[PDB]
Amino acid sequence: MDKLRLKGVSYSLCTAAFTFTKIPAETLHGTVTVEVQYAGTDGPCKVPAQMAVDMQTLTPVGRLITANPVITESTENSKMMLELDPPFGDSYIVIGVGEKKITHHWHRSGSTIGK
Repeated sequence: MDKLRLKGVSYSLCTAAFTFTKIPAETLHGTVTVEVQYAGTDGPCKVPAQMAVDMQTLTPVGRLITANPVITESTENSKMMLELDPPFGDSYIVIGVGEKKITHHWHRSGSTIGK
C-alpha cells in the first residue's frame, strides 16, 4: 500500500483557455467527475488534469479511473466528462496552466481518525 510511481515529467506547451463547467460532486459510489471547456485543437488529445491538498507542492494524489479521454467532436466549445476518485480529505482540482488558471474547493468532512 501507499506505493510510489515516479516515472518522470516532461511535456509540451499548449495555447487554449479552460474553465470549469460541471462542479465536482461525490456520490454514493465515492467518485467525482470533472468537466471543462476545451478550446483550440479540440482534441482528440490529452488534457491537463490534477488535484492536491496544497498548491505550493501540488503533489500528485488520487486514483486513476479514466483511461484516455479525448475530444473527438469537431465542432467548437466541445467538452468531455472524466472520472476521479481522490482520497478521504480535501483537494483542489485544477485544469490547464497559465494566468487564467482554474481551481475548485473540494473538501470532505466526516471521519473519526485524525490522521
